[PDB]
Amino acid sequence: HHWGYGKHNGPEHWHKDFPIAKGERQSPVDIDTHTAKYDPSLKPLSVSYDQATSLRILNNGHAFNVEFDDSQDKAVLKGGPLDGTYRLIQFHFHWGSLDGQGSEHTVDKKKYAAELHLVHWNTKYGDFGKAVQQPDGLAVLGIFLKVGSAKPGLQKVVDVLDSIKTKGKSADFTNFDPRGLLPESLDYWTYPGSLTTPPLLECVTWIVLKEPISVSSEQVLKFRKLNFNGEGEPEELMVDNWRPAQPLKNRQIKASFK
Ligand SMILES: NS(=O)(=O)c1ccc(CN(Cc2cccc(NCC(=O)O)c2)S(=O)(=O)c2ccccc2)cc1
Ligand SMILES: [Zn+2]
Repeated sequence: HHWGYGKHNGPEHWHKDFPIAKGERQSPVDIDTHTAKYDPSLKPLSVSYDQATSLRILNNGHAFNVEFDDSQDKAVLKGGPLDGTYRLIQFHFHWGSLDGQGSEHTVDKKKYAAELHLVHWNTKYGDFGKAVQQPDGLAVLGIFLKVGSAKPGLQKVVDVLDSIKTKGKSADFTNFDPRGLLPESLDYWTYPGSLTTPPLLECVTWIVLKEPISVSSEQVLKFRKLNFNGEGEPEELMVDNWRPAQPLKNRQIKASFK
């Protein structure tokens, strides 16, 4: 009976194995746009993905991960609220069964159809596993998806999903450029939080972009054809793999923009 997004093993159950689920800096959160304060002091955000080296795509039974070579400073995130250099290790998404839900963060209680998480680790801790034990170990760049026009830079991802339908399947996924998943503006909100999946470690600086990307209904339909189950098991569509908003507690959300 391991964790997931079903009635019996979903977010409201996670605290029994992962008591930090009820902690002081859990994610996601609702971003109240009127309460978030412009912080002039946030340096520029620097997204340097020109040398990114993607390797593989994996269905992990919860989402799919696009994995990168993080054994050198190739694809890095710096600036904004961050001290030092954060290396891109993977990206993944969370999405809904319907276009009216799927994001983890919300904006004035609005749910987007999906949310992209670009996951980076602080190089001062040497490896990802050491980084997640630190309060400043990770920086996750979160990007909302709305349904409208297709995202050209997403299609290579969409077209490989048939080959990783079930849990534990992977495929080679070289030469994929994550710059094709960014919106025009890098205006953002930031706050200290957590992983949104078990083990729910309180190690993340969240950087949530204001501007959503547009994807087509055909693109998100292909996400919803993935499976949570393994091969030769009853089909469970991979949908609604999002944690709802958690209490803000003693946190302030800062805006990079006036
Ligand atoms: N949603 S999010 O952006 O907050 C976020 C969530 C989860 C992760 C990473 N995963 C869990 C993890 C966490 C800690 C240690 C280890 N291993 C220790 C080691 O590498 O020695 C693994 S996962 O299994 O790839 C994964 C699971 C579900 C959906 C997506 C990714 C990163 C960011
Ligand atoms: Zn995530």
